[PDB]
Amino acid sequence: MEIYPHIKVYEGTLSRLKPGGAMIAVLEYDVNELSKHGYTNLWDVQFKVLVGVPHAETGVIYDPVYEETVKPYQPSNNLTGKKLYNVSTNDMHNGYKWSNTMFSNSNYKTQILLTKGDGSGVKLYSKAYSENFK
Repeated sequence: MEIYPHIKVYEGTLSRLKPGGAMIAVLEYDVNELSKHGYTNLWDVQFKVLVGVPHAETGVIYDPVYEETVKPYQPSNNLTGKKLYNVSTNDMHNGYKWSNTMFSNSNYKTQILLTKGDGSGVKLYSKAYSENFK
């Protein structure tokens, strides 16, 4: 008899930061680095998506023109010492708020803030990104 090994087919949508659709950020952090900044339960986290202009010295968008709270999708399987979070804005259901704002002004950037579930904790920022995470 012919052999059919177990094959998982990965399907889905990887990261997108483009006009006309939700931001999809498939982000991987280091567990050792999260644990160090006080992240004990990697499950207990909230994300804010910040749209605006970053501060020239710190890189933080302190006065976002738009913010959005996102409950991530968390893949069950992770590379050793890594932690994936899939952070996707609610554009499809909210009037395309994130994309319309982000791309209403070519100076604007999108920055992703990780905190604990209730907003506390050390604030862990992504780079303030341009289109296509540049």
